[PDB]
Amino acid sequence: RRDWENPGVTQLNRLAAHPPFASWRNSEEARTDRPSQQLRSLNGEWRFAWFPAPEAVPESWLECDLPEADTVVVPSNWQMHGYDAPIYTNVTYPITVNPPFVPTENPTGCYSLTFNVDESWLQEGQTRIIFDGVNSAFHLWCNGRWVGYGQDSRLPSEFDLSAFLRAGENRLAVMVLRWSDGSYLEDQDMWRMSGIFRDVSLLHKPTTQISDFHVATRFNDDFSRAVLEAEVQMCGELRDYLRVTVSLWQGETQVASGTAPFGGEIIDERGGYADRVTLRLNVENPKLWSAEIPNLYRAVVELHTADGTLIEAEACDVGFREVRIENGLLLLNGKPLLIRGVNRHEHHPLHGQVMDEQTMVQDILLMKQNNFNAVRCSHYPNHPLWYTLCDRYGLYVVDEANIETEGMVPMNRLTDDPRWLPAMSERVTRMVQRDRNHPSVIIWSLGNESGHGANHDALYRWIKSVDPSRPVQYEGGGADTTATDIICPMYARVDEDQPFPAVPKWSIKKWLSLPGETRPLILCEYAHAMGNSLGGFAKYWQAFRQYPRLQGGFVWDWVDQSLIKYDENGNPWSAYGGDFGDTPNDRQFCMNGLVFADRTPHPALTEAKHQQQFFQFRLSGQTIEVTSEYLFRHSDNELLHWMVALDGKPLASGEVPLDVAPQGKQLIELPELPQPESAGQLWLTVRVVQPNATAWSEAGHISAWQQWRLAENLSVTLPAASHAIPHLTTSEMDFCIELGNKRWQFNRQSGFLSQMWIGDKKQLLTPLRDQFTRAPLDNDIGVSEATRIDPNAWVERWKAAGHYQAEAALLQCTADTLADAVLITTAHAWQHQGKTLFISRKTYRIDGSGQMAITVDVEVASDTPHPARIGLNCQLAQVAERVNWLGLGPQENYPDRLTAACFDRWDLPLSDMYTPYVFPSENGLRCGTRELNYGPHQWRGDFQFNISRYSQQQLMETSHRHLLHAEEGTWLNIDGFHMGIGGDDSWSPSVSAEFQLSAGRYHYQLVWCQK
Amino acid sequence: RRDWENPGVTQLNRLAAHPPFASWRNSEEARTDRPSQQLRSLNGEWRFAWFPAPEAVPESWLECDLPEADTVVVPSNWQMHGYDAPIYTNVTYPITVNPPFVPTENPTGCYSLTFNVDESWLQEGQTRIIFDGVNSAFHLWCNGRWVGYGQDSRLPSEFDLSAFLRAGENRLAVMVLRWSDGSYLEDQDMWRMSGIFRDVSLLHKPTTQISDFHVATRFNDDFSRAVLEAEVQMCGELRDYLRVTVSLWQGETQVASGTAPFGGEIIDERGGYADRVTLRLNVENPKLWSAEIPNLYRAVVELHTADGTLIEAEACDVGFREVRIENGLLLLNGKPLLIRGVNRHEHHPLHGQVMDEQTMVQDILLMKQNNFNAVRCSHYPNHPLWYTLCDRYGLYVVDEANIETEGMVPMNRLTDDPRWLPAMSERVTRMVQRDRNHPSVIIWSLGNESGHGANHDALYRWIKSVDPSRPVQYEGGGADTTATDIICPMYARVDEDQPFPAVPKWSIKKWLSLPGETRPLILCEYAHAMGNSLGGFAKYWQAFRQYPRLQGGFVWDWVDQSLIKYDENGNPWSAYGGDFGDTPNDRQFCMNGLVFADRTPHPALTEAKHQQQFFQFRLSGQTIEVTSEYLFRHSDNELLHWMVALDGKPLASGEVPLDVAPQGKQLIELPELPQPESAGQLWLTVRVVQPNATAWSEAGHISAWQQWRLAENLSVTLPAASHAIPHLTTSEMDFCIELGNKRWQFNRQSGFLSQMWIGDKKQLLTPLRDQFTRAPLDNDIGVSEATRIDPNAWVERWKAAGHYQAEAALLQCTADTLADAVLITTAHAWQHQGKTLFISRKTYRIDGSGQMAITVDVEVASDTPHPARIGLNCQLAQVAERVNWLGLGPQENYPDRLTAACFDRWDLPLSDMYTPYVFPSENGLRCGTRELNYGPHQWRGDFQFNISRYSQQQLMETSHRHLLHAEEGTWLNIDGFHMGIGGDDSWSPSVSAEFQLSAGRYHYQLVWCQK
Ligand SMILES: [Mg+2]
Ligand SMILES: [Mg+2]
Ligand SMILES: [Mg+2]
Ligand SMILES: [Mg+2]
Ligand code: NA
Ligand code: NA
Ligand code: NA
Ligand code: NA
Ligand code: NA
Ligand code: NA
Ligand code: NA
Ligand code: NA
Repeated sequence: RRDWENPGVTQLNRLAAHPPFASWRNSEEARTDRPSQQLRSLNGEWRFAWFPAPEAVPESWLECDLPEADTVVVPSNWQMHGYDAPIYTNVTYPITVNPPFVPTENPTGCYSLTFNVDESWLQEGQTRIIFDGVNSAFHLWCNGRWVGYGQDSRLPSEFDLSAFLRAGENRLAVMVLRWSDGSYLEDQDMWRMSGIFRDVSLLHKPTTQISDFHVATRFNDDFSRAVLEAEVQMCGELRDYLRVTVSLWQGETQVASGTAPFGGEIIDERGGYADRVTLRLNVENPKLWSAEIPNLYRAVVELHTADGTLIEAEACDVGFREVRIENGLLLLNGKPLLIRGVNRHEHHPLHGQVMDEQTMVQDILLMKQNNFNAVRCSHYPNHPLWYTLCDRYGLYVVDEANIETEGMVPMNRLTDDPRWLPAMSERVTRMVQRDRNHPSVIIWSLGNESGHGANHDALYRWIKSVDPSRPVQYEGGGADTTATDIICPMYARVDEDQPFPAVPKWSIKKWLSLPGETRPLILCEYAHAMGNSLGGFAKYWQAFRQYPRLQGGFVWDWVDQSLIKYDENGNPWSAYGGDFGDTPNDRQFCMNGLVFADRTPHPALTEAKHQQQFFQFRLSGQTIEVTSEYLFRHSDNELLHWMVALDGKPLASGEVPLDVAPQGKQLIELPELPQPESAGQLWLTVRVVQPNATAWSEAGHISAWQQWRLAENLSVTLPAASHAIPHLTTSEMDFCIELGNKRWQFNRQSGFLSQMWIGDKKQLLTPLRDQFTRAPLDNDIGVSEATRIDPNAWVERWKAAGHYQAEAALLQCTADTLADAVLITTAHAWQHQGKTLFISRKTYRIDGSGQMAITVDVEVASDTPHPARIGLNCQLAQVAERVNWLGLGPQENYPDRLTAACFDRWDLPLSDMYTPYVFPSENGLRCGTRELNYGPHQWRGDFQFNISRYSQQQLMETSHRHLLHAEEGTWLNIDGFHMGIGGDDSWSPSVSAEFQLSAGRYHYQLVWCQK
Repeated sequence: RRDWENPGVTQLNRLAAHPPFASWRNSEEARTDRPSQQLRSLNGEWRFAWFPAPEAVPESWLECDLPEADTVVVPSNWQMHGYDAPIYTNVTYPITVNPPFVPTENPTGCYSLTFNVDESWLQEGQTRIIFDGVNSAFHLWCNGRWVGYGQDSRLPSEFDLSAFLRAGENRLAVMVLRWSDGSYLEDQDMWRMSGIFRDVSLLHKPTTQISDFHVATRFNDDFSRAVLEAEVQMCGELRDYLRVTVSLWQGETQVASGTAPFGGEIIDERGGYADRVTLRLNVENPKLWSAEIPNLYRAVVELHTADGTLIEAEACDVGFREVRIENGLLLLNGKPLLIRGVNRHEHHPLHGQVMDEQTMVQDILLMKQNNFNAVRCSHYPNHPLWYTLCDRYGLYVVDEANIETEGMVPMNRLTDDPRWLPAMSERVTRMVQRDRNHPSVIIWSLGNESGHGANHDALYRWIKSVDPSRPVQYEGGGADTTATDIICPMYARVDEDQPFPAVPKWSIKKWLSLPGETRPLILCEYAHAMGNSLGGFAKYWQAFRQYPRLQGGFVWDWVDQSLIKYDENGNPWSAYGGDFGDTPNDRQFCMNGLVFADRTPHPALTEAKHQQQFFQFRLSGQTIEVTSEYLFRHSDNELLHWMVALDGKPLASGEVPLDVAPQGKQLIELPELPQPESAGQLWLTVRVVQPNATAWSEAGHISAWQQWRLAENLSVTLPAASHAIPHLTTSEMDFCIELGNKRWQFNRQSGFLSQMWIGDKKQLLTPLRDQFTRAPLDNDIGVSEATRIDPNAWVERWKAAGHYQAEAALLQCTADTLADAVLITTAHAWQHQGKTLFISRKTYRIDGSGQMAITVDVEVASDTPHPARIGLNCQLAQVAERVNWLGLGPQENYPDRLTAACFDRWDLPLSDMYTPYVFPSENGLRCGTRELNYGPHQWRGDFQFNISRYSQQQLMETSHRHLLHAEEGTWLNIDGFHMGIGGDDSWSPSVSAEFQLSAGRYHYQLVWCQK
């Protein structure tokens, strides 16, 4: 038969899809959502055996346990047990593209389970087994008898076992095929794994039972009244005495209830559905559901007899909310949304694709804490609990069909093919059928990167037709096809067009206004967060706020898909593509998240938090204007704290409770701000604090902040008559400067400050030298590969230009004595294959105070690519415990990614100054720094810096953070200017022009001194 | 695996659908559409054995012939060979409704063929088998090896036998299931048969080949320039040297040609289709296709190498025409269509569902000859040649998916069920893929009577997406759902609404203007031509012509679905529902056509012919205004013949050439018309004659006619005075009147004219009495049945009122004497259970001239159902050869069905005065009769009459025409008034009110005399 190589066969004997069931035989348990005795989990310990192909499976296995099998926990991915390697491939299918066939060599997992079944279950009713997720296809046998077959790794597959079970001990046999015709529709950019990775359970239902139920909530013009309409379908024998009661609960209070016998209205010439009924309940002043306030009711549906005897009850949470597109805007409860979203794959660094509640809750909490209000299920239906959580914690969800065929050529090879219409349609219809009652689901998605074919148009219409309550979106074929209600591109930039043929990515601002275009625009994917990224994130938010039809996006993406590996010592490390022997592979491309696989944040997450704030502020005078971006709630859990500080020193602060209506404003007058005695810049900072803990945050959570510079007083104060004069000692090879117990030495042939002593202690491990490059970020690299260079990537342009191989040539090195000081002058040219790339001119002034003033004037040839940076660097001899600076922080920040950072006095352990991206690179920079303190040293000026135990050299040479090792001393990189990091996408140059070091001539100055 | 009881499996190993291929290896042949050596017929003699269930078939059969098998012709329907009975059921499924299962006793036809295959076929390329039509499902084996499976009885199932054949003799084995899950989608109203009922063929294709091609023709604003676009797809090895050449020919002249290598434009991010290519050819001044003038070009598609070697050629007929709906109208080449359509099932009285080219041609010619320009493929895709003929002869076609699930409850039960989307999808997509290059197809239909389900919306969209060139219609769920571009009701009436719940049938005039409605309206079915029907046909035509958005309709239907049976003496007779022992069944409902199963016309065909005329005329004075309803051609094969006749006495005629541009007028002045010889009504008749023969008509064909009354000179002439005086003889029992050779005998107890003599010859077999009833037509009976009376049917109403059992009561009978005559006066009451239904009052005046003048005044109780007729009747003793009359004719005509008839003197064999409707009823009436002659008799007046060898009693007691027996003498029915026959539908009263005998009081006068 070979069912797994035939798209016309997606399953056999599989029962129809439906909303979550539990078959309660008690209404109150249904109501309270408590555990049902009729729903049993079969998770736990199973028997497993791996085969290289299904043909290698012994027939004996059907009847009894193979001795060689092992005992593993289910759910699980077999790759996570070490049976075979998971594979990380992004676009390229992991198998030869020759649809619908698969390799003969097809890893087959043989699972089995011995278990008991009570006769009461068998004596009456129906017993079905449910597989929440099986990757990628499987055959099912029960007690040596074949039951059925199923495809679609992301939706449950259920089979009736009533006639196969016996009272007592029973044996289940499951054969899971790693590859199948289903794989052709599962080309998502993630680890390719396999097995029974989601829940397995048994459900007992009565013969006469509820087989499906739909809940709808329609509203009046101002949402002050609603009608809850509940359509109920049954299976089993119909009887006049049967009844259906649907009741609606607001907590313990019974809001409404209606009852009726089966038998719907006349549908057509042949009549109506005798086996369905629709109950309609009026609700006055419903408490509306939103991500701001996730008000929910409980709908209980009871199938019972006229005498009042319950047969069974099913139920669901209900959120009263209306989703609609009108006049080009996506409205929720009549208000236009602003999606602060994120795409989130189901990934566990240890369990692979197996999802648990803990994990899910932790994700949600972090999301909420970080001002995210929506998530897109990239790119398949999620584990069922996920929707229950979003419902309850409150997140807007885009539910997406498990359809991705990006590896086809062209992209819509399958989707435009009618022979693939059925398989595809099952991926769409079964999703809708299972998830349609969830209020957190506000938009349906037809899948991802599958081109645009006629199958998508058909499915788009099917959906609109069965569930008019939610818009339908799809990005394939150019982001604005006839199969999408929303213009939902991936990586379209804010102002910059990327006119690819056939599927150009217009600037989002321009897209909205193309001739005849009227739909809302919400990026299904944007701001690719791979490595040190999210450069230019603010640019998106400023546009979203400015343009009404620009309604947000889903950042790509939530968490890094790194897996855990263990070294010889049994120490764990983060592995990516290729690390399991998987090949071909896509290396680090599986790590694009805002958090690390273990949920620790990347620094970009804080930039996201800030841009996504729900309160905007404006300062005028002593007047702060706060404006609420909430659409439904009042700021009833917020207070504004403010503080004024002069150069980090706090002068005043206070607090005012916030009282702002959704969309409203509040003016706050600050109190008389006494002057201040000392030159310096006064800075005002405000933060919004939630005095109370919520279901997703603790008392004291800071939900937003802002800063402004206030008065500044320039120091006009002339220093003081230096106690002594520095002495210059000139030799053939060095200019030596002595002052107190301090010495500086300048090598006359190199032209660099080669050594500095404090007492008889050398302070440097390497001379202080100009530096123009950085260990390349993911964004600098893009797709470039040693074996296949992308000459357009930044990294490649810099290498070729000789930037990383350039050699300093001394053009001049003089020393002069001034009245109270010693002055050294240097000039150096950096050349490559006869071309002058850069010229650096410096002055060093050492005065009687022992401060060393460095002035740097740099020239950059116009025709060379813009450099990654323009600074100096050195390896200090010293290693100190803390880093203290007065600048932007506390976390890592870059030119195009520094809005969330605040100007203050920060102090941290040196380790917090290094960001452990899995794929090492330039990291840990802090910009806008006026003062830096490390050990006895102090540097002052206006610069950006990074300090760590790793040289740029080591970083650029190391592929996994676990292989890095602390060098001797501390590497200090101090930049007059640094290039932005970009992140619009990570496969093409994405650093905005205003962030490129293209001025041609650069000036910076710094004072090094001892503290 | 029981594939036939799973809608999830509709085929196994079947090849993709595609336009007709022939794989010519010679271009000139492809060009002239000559036979191809690569396309061979397997039709002819096969081996066949019948089994009661698939489980009864022996395995031996796979390997060798069953000795018991018979040798039969293929294609055929096995029921047609007497192996089992064909079943005639209309809506109710012939099997228990329990999807997707079917009965265990499932008639199985085991067919086989041993045939030869030449090595040349096998040395290279691909050899596939093609089954054009297998009802309902089948498994296929070749040389004992299983090949695949197929469903959908109306489309070709193709399999690659390449790996299964050997040079020389080969053996196929086909197991055909009568019932399958596919049967659930095949509930059309027609006989339920089975077998390999369409051609079987074998096609050889090279390995590198043309796998599909779509032809599109697009035009400039005025249709003076077109672009022919041909998208070509290949399978097999791509090489740079491959090319596609597409050439377009008009007859023997090459219009254009173009070549390119494969490689289509970039479609998306992954690129384009390397295996496709689109050639675009400019056509200046194309000759446009239409049903008025079916100009065709030939497109030839060559696959070959750049060095010029041909690999293979395919081709098709191309008709340049655009179909579009705009501003509410369906336009063809920019002009609004007026559809003169008919529904046509594939039926042969002998061959059952096997269609041959002779039969098809015959159908087409008759249709064309009767002013039809369009056909609907009710309700499934037709035999391929049908389209080719429609292309070439010129008829607009509606191609419809083989989806009808009427017997479900409610009707959309399967169509709204996503589990059935797949099965449905293949029925729609495979049709389009096969029929999309035929110009004759102007509209696609999603099927028939399957309610309205979400599957419909999806498919509707799919088609819109894949072939934008033609509108999509579908009547289900109410005729105006979102799954149709055209309001296409079935049996909606002209002025009368039928406001059924959920799916009302509004008057079509009212339908167009419902709030918000703007679509065009074309009835998918109207004017149910069952038996003596088509009453009110002209009312649709008047509406069609007056209202622009009323674009016509498809009459139901073309031919009766009667089957031939043989009597004990081998004499053939027309059978219908229940005649094969089939039960349950729908009796005569399978006979609704304009023509008998043998193609002989029923009388209503002429009605349709006249109403559907392409020329409209008006008369003013001596001036005839001819208007053309052609949209495209000038009247270039037309001349007008006119004639003026006085009381059928010709006075003058002439002929004028017609020269009318489409939609234009022509004014023709008739010549001075001399004054006429005497009293009477002059009548003008004009006729459009085509002097030259056409592909579909003979020289001399009359395509249109019309009449007008001209001057009438009333007779003021007082006749010469009887040179005699009738003698009366009063007896207790009788009043006798004598005059020469004649004698009249009037029964004094009955009050009726009981006998008449001429010489010694008695004139009557039964007395002359009033008649108020008719042998009920199909429309009078509707769905009423003995076992399930339908009290609203006119027949029931009459029966229930006692109309058929009413007995005459003599109220009065007197003989009076005048100077010149004898006057007999009578009066009778017809009653039923004390109710006086009708009162008849008359006078008979016999005078010196031998004429018997009869005067009748009838009263009808206001509260009794309106009687079928009001007249007299008698069985004449004579049986004469001819029937001559001055009235409407010559064909049978009724009040609501007489517009096509013409007033003139007619003379037919008495046998032509009987209409052999298979289900016997009142028939043969001729209206507006002023004089009737038969045998020695003459009757004059103004009436309607019928004359035959069958009494009404007999017609009304006989079920099949073949059982009628001529009675002694000749039955005469002379009516003053007669009820219309109706026909809007045949299951509810459909006689319009102006055609009901509701006046309460009626008067009529007849003169009887000797010819
Ligand atoms: Mg399959
Ligand atoms: Mg992808
Ligand atoms: Mg099937
Ligand atoms: Mg029907
Ligand atoms: Na916006
Ligand atoms: Na990725
Ligand atoms: Na507050
Ligand atoms: Na690195
Ligand atoms: Na019209
Ligand atoms: Na019928
Ligand atoms: Na003419
Ligand atoms: Na009859």
